[PDB]
Amino acid sequence: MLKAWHLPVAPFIKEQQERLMITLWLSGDDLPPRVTLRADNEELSLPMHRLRQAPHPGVVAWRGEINLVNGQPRRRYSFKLLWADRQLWFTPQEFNRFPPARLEQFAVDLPDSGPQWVADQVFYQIFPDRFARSQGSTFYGGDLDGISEKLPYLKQLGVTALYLNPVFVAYRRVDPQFGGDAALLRLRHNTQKEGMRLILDGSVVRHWLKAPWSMDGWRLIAGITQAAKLERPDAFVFGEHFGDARQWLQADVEDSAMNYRGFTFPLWGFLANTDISYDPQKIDAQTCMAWMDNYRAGLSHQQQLRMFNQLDSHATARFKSLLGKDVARLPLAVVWLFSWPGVPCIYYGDEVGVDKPFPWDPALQDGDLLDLYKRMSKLRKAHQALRYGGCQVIYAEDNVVVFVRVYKQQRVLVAINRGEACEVVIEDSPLLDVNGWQLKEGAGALHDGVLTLPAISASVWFSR
Amino acid sequence: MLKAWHLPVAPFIKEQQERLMITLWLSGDDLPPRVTLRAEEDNEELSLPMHRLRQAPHPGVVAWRGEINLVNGQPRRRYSFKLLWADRQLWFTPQEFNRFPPARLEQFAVDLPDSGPQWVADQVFYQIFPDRFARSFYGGDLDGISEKLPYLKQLGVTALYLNPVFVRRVDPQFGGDAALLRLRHNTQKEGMRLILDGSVVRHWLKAPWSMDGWRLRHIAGITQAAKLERPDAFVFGEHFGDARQWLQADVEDSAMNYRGFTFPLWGFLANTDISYDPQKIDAQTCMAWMDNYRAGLSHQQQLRMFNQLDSHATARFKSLLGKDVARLPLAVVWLFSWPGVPCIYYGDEVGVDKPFPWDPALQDGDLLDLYKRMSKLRKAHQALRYGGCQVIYAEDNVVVFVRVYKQQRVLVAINRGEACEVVIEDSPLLDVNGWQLKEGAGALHDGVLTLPAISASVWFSR
Repeated sequence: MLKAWHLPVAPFIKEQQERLMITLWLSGDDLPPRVTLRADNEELSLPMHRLRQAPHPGVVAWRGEINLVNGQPRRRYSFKLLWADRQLWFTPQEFNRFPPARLEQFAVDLPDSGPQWVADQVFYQIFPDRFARSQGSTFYGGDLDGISEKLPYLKQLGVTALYLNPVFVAYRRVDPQFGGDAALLRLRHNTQKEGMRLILDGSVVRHWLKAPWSMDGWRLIAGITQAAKLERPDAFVFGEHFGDARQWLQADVEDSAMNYRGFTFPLWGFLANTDISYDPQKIDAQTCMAWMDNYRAGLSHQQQLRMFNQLDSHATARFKSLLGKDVARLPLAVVWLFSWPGVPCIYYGDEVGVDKPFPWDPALQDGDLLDLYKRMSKLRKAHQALRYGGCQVIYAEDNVVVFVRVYKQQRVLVAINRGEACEVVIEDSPLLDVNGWQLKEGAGALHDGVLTLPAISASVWFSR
Repeated sequence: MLKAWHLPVAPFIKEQQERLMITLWLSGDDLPPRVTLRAEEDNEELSLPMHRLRQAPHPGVVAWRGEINLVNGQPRRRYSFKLLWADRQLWFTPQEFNRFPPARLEQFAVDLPDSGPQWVADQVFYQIFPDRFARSFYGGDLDGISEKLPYLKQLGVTALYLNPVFVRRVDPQFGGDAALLRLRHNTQKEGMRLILDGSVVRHWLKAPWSMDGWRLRHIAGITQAAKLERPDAFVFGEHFGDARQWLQADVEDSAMNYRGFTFPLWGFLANTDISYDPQKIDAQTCMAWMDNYRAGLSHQQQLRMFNQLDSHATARFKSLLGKDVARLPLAVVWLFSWPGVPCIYYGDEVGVDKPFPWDPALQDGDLLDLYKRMSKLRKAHQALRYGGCQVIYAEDNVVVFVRVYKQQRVLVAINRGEACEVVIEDSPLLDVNGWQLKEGAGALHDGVLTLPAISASVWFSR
């Protein structure tokens, strides 16, 4: 049977001078004697050649290249496999018998003018009134100076970036109940001292990106983003879209979006049987991964890496409550939040099991859930594949999802099981052709092509 | 098994004051107790409750109705259907059922109000390369085109597309600007539209030129300027690839529908593509391809898509068919029946595969009659101009779809191979008084379609 592999990341792509080297892996019995790379402002049919060296047993590699001197920075491409009498397309969504949509090709941004720092962050979203008062009707009285005082707690959590929502009285002034502008200036100063980024909910845009405010970005069209980039070239401008944000992302009017359609609601469906309307969902692993892969396909690799992933937000119920009787699935969602492409965003209180003022008393905190959050941010800070890697789903059937993050030689294997304990046969795969695997999270077992997965579990292996 | 029908056209939609009434048809054994109309989308996704009607519109069909308030929101009304059971949900979309939510830009869509060029759907276009058409360099000129306007009227043409015309200045080898002005006056007297290939945008839509449109953010400014001078200007682009991003942002009115019509027919009928790479496309894949493209377009946009078998940038379709040239009348029936406006490339109607053959002894007379017959059928039946389109059957060699408009139905059957017979499922879209065959030699009889070899047949509901 014909198989193919390509991820818009090393080892499948490589820049060399002004040339983007692209590699396709194939396997099967009736291999195409020709493959063309379908890719300067016009659609081109670029020739590929077959390499002499098999990259993996039973795999032939084809290589082509795009000239980067001329063209828009977003490099779109797909693979046109050619036989004597027919053709087949390879895309981010497997094979296609008819041409893929232009906006559903593989894509890499070269050169990349997006905010390079976002992929390295772990964001924390704060509703200031309920987080921390600095040492009422519905004003609990927490403020920004409370946040400053809690910067050590968040540093220990793995947090590197704060997202404040709300901030302003809604030209633009910080709410006096949060400490006013003077408290915000202190919070900027203190997060800089801790190496933490700071993002505010919203030329007003340029003013708060100016010194001495020097905010790292805005949560909000293209004119706003362009003005934001003029004041601060690495400003992060992202949108809160509950629906399909792809049209905005595909026109580059925002750097990223809070990825409800591409991450949150698929997991609400697969893990909590519900959706944004609290209508019932009966979503198996096949459908969840088709959904998530279909959304991703419209995004360049760099865009995917900046997508804002969250289990819940100021606008939704807490995910822990949404799981209801199936609250044991919550750690599965935490592993997933930190291992899927994009930047994890923790809604304040999720890490201590809130389901309402933050419980600073350690006896009202779920310490095991808190430990898991610390472990995932550590694994993510230590392994480039969880921050910069491509993502390929290996297995999606009923209760079990298995995908691998791919970056240079590094592989991170993730196995998610929402149901009873089981064993799952994983076909031999050249993406999984490694020395061995080190189990670093979870209690699953990988041995002789077989995954042994405990009931209601998530497991992470790293290639050695 | 669950079945569903909806086309963004009457009898499924109907405007009433400032409300858009939407109807969904369902059929099957485990029907959803609830259905939600998921609408608006562009600003504020809304969940609108639908209720069930007491009258079955067709045997075995339950109807659900909801409504969108048209007072607020952008003119493009996007929606889809969220079928609800106690434990699960299912989406109904232009591409049938989906287990997860459809893309926002792949929902049903109607333009209300429709500010696009409403006259475009009523046209039959004729694209001329002026040097090879008619002398009054082979030496053809625009005054030659004027002299041949009776011939083009007899063909059924109602709109001319000149490519090229300019050197900007009208090329002097064609008669210069004066010959084009006479062609504008002569085509206006014949009621024919005139589109030129391209600030200069406004100059040619202004008097005394008063052209009907142009062939081309940068495009958005060009389109914005054309509409300011002439609100019914037709601004469309020549896209060989996927034009959806430009159309879904309204920077152009329409596109030369290579991705959505031409190349699917090249694959299915002529086994080739724009690169002349081999194509092995059966009816299932061709119809999935063509329907996948349309789903990214509103109904009004689809009716304006520029359909073509070939053009100045391509080989003639008659030659691309090669040994399979008997399929050419199939493509002509399809050109005039698929959603969009047909564009005839000069000489296709007389079998050009090079100066135009004006000697009736060098013309394919039978192919000419078919063009005449199809343009008369299109001009006489609104469903072929304003109707929705539902693929009924698409397997291997046979394509069968229906155009739907109010009570009118047009059934089209295409068979690229040997004579065969086909079973057509009962469909509430084909539940009609009876069928009148008006083109082709197919036969419909008690659920059986008998399709002659390499043929296309058109029936009309009576």
